[PDB]
Amino acid sequence: XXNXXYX
Amino acid sequence: XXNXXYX
Amino acid sequence: XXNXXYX
Amino acid sequence: XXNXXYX
Ligand SMILES: *[C@@H]1O[C@H](CO)[C@@H](O)[C@H](O)[C@H]1O[C@@H]1O[C@@H](C)[C@H](O)[C@@H](O)[C@H]1O
Ligand SMILES: *[C@@H]1O[C@H](CO)[C@@H](O)[C@H](O)[C@H]1O[C@@H]1O[C@@H](C)[C@H](O)[C@@H](O)[C@H]1O
Ligand SMILES: *[C@@H]1O[C@H](CO)[C@@H](O)[C@H](O)[C@H]1O[C@@H]1O[C@@H](C)[C@H](O)[C@@H](O)[C@H]1O
Ligand SMILES: *[C@@H]1O[C@H](CO)[C@@H](O)[C@H](O)[C@H]1O[C@@H]1O[C@@H](C)[C@H](O)[C@@H](O)[C@H]1O
Ligand SMILES: *[C@H]1C[C@](C)(N)[C@@H](O)[C@H](C)O1
Ligand SMILES: *[C@H]1C[C@](C)(N)[C@@H](O)[C@H](C)O1
Ligand SMILES: *[C@H]1C[C@](C)(N)[C@@H](O)[C@H](C)O1
Ligand SMILES: *[C@H]1C[C@](C)(N)[C@@H](O)[C@H](C)O1
Ligand SMILES: [Cl-]
Ligand SMILES: [Cl-]
Ligand SMILES: [Cl-]
Ligand SMILES: [Cl-]
Repeated sequence: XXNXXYX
Repeated sequence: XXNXXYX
Repeated sequence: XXNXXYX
Repeated sequence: XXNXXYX
């Protein structure tokens, strides 16, 4: 919720 | 991106 | 109780 | 989300 990714 | 929060 | 998650 | 509180 505010960071990015992608996982 | 797939976890939650809130920050 | 006021934060989020998910655990 | 699974803990309690109260905050
Ligand atoms: C996750 O939180 C953001 C930021 O507030 C919100 O815009 C999204 O709609 C929210 O996603 C929902 O809630 C999560 C907990 C559910 O897993 C997701 O499927 C979506 O309903
Ligand atoms: C972030 O990534 C998700 C895919 O997991 C995608 O659904 C969103 O549209 C994407 O957010 C955009 O790109 C990020 C980099 C920007 O900060 C956000 O404002 C939105 O434009
Ligand atoms: C969690 O909170 C976000 C941001 O406020 C909201 O967009 C989501 O819908 C909310 O998730 C719901 O409520 C929580 C309590 C549940 O664990 C989740 O699965 C979803 O129903
Ligand atoms: C909080 O959790 C305890 C232990 O399970 C339960 O006995 C209480 O009913 C529960 O409180 C409710 O749910 C929480 C989320 C609300 O903040 C509280 O006001 C009460 O409705
Ligand atoms: C973001 C980019 C990635 C790491 N290559 C991909 O595997 C993931 C699903 O999305
Ligand atoms: C999620 C709930 C929170 C941690 N209490 C709030 O400060 C944040 C902006 O959103
Ligand atoms: C919230 C999202 C998560 C961390 N990917 C999931 O494992 C948990 C049960 O809910
Ligand atoms: C839960 C109980 C508490 C710590 N006394 C209160 O201050 C909070 C608002 O709710
Ligand atoms: Cl994120
Ligand atoms: Cl996330
Ligand atoms: Cl919480
Ligand atoms: Cl909780």
